[PDB]
Amino acid sequence: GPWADIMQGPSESFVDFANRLIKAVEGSDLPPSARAPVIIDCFRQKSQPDIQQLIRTAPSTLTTPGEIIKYVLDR
Amino acid sequence: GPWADIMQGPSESFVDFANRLIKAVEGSDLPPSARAPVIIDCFRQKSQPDIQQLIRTAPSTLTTPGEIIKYVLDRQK
Repeated sequence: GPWADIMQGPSESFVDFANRLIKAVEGSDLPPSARAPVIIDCFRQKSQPDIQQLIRTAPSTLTTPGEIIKYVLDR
Repeated sequence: GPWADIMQGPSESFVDFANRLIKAVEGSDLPPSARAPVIIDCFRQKSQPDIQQLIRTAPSTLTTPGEIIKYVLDRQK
């Protein structure tokens, strides 16, 4: 898919990474109901390694992208 | 998408529900890499309400449908 080579660059902020990813996911042919899960999955597997680890520790109640973004920024 | 009306019936096992969901998701035109995220999101949204609660407390390291299925079976056991 068109968001698939998107990964957080070594000097890229999590915000800027997130924006690129959300734009590419939303601009794709995915059904809308698939966007947020695809987005969160990409946060988990495509982020900088310390962010991937940060994300691993996050309550699984957090199921919107906004909440994961807020969770990462608060640390 | 074609999996969007699939919900766990009041006398349907979680395994049987999961199996219909997985089949609908696999035969769709979702990118393969979107299947696991979508299936798990459907488990969260469309399962029987006690299964949903069970899943609410599952570790977020359990990211394959298969692991969630095992976790639900292990927790009812």
